Amino acid sequence: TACERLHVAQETQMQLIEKSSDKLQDHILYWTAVRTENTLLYAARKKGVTVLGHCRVPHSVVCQERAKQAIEMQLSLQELSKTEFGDEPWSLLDTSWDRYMSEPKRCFKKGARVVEVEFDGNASNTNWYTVYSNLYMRTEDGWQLAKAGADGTGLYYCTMAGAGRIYYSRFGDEAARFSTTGHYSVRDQDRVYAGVS
Repeated sequence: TACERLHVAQETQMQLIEKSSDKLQDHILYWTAVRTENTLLYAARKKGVTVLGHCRVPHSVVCQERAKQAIEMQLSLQELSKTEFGDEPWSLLDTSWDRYMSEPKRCFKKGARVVEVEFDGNASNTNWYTVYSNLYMRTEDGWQLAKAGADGTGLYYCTMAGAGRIYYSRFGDEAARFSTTGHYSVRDQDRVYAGVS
């Protein structure tokens, strides 16, 4: 049974990845499959199984972490499907671990654009940051929408829990990291901001 189920997990993944679904149901299924695969492989290592089928089994610490990662993704998305946002189009990329974990950590986000920070006046010292216009956050009152954006101070987001912008990344601090003057300017699209840490 362990092998059969393992194949089902792996087959579900490879197949879904080729689909590129809009349905959130499918992305829950994807992570369920990853969770299954890695848990089974974890259990196999803890019995001293080094090869299953004719496939080396990854070290338990690798299986465990991927299982943990898939667990969080799965339940998070299962919680999401139960809200108003669960009806929207959701992609594999919107549903990626890398998306979830990028800035700000541990929330879902879609609607991307790039922001260009230039330091010191040097065109050569230009960084690109990704703002996501929509953020989907787990809070004590459950999941709810937040809207992010950029300004001369940093990248921020706006929830209706407080009349204010909550910055998660500050350009002045980036200017400290990467610049030699403190001076930076911030191109959005048709907007340039300028600041000094």
